[PDB]
Amino acid sequence: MPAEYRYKIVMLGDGAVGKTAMTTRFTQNFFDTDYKRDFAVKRLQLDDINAHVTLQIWDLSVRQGFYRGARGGLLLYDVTRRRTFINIENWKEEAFRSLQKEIPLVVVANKVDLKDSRVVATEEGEEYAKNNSFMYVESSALTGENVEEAYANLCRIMIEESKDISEMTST
Ligand SMILES: Nc1nc2c(ncn2[C@@H]2O[C@H](COP(=O)(O)OP(=O)(O)O)[C@@H](O)[C@H]2O)c(=O)[nH]1
Repeated sequence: MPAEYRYKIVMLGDGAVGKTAMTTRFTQNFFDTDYKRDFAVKRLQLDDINAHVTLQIWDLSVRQGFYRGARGGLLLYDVTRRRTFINIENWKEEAFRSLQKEIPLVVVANKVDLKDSRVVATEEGEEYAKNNSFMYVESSALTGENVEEAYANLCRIMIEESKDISEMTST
């Protein structure tokens, strides 16, 4: 039998960066320009470590309830709009201030299928993530590229932090 984990996570980023589309791709495995949209649920098996994760995936007084109890998040920007890349630091700070602690974040450069209108280079997002010891993923909700991987990476990080805490409480 697999180990069982449960986490609330938050989708962060400016409007129209693809938070809903990424969540829809992850939980329903499709994409629709005309998808009409507080949380979605995903049950995910991680074979490598025989672990089963149940995720509550939250997506935008209200902000404090939005963040409360989150153990991780995806920090999205739209690679075709530099202003959304500039603002990921503001989202990180808002989340950390609301929670009064750091939580693991995976930096997600979304919409990479839009090659001809991309303005934020891969190396810029890698550098921001590296400065914060965040992982970095290039994703497309449209094609599905690396969408599951982004959530899976975050899941594994939260599981390792759960294990860390188990050890700290067991000295
Ligand atoms: N080409 C492309 N379009 C995307 C992608 N992700 C989202 N979109 C589109 O970008 C727009 C904004 O996405 P949405 O999910 O509403 O962003 P949200 O406001 O952050 O939840 C919608 O028209 C989506 O269909 C993507 O990965 N590639």
